[PDB]
Amino acid sequence: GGKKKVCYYYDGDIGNYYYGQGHPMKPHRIRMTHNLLLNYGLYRKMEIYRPHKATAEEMTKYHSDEYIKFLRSIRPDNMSEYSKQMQRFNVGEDCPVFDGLFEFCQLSTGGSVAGAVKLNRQQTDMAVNWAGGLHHAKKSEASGFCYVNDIVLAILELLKYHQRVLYIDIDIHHGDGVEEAFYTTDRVMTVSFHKYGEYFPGTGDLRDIGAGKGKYYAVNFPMRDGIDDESYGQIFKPIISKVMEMYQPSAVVLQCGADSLSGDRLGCFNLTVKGHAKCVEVVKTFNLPLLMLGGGGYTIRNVARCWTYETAVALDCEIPNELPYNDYFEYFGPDFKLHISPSNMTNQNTPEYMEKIKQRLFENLRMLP
Ligand SMILES: [NH3+][C@H](CCc1ccccc1)C(=O)N1CCCC1
Ligand SMILES: [Ca+2]
Ligand code: NA
Ligand SMILES: [Zn+2]
Repeated sequence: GGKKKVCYYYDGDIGNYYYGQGHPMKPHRIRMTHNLLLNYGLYRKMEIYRPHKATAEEMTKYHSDEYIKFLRSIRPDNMSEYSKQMQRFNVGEDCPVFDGLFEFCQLSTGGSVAGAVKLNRQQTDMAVNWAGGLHHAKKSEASGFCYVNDIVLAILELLKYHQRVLYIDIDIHHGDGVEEAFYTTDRVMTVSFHKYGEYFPGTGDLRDIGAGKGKYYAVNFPMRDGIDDESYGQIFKPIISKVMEMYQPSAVVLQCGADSLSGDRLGCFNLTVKGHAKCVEVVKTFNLPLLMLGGGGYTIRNVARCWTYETAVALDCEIPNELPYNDYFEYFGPDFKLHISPSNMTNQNTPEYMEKIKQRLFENLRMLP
């Protein structure tokens, strides 16, 4: 038990990176989050750090030299000279070239790796990097609005001092890049809950369980549209409890993508902020070194609410439902409250479906040593 020491990573410049006209990914949401939680007074209870800019050396602990050289070189003014490389590395459409792209990667990654170092040094219990969580980036390829996989880099940092690391992903999308990086090792178990079926990235079937020494160390919980707080709560705690019991990790990384909330512009789930944050509460109870990361999230008022509340949860600090005045106060109308209501959308995940998938995953977890 007990309240935990929390270190939080933020760079004020993050909100100025712009993916381009009409692109749904808005780094500004991280600044909105920051401003809201400062206005609730949460800075009084945690240490706030500005991350360093991760170097090419740091990024090539996972990514290829050629891919990182390309990301460090490509700019809107020289794009026409790089048309071949852009296609090779899947940059230029979903993952656009924007001003300051590499610096955005460096700040996103720096927070996650800095948090992992702090955890390794036993100087904090929890580290938070809401600018992180870019779970789709691959060794030599951008994907899913992600360029550099800060998560994989942070886990590699943790593996210097931790024999077994658990990765949990509650973003609505499958954490495919993290899963791929660790698919053939038992030193990282990856557990993703996600919408599955005619949905990005197309991976994360129940039957994808890892390979080689990593067989049984990837866990995928495929879901349908409309999952609600009750349905999610009923499987998350039992799955994570069984994973904790069987895998016995010494550190945890939790990707908290807010695109699994009700009303998300790109998502199709029906979780409230309380339902999402219940996941952070469950993981926190195991009293392991914990790195909490961001992720997707497209209805930006709800992203700010979600990550503010989850910061409060990390701190065991009760905050009022009445939102404090802040620099983005108009974004939180018409109610100006912290918590959200679910919609009346149909939950396609029947209780029987949820129990059945849970039972199939428990069968796989029985195969751990
Ligand atoms: N979870 C992913 C986005 C990952 C991400 C990218 C950049 C910064 C932070 C998090 C998502 O929502 N996507 C929508 C379709 C393509 C991927
Ligand atoms: Ca997920
Ligand atoms: Na693995
Ligand atoms: Zn997502």
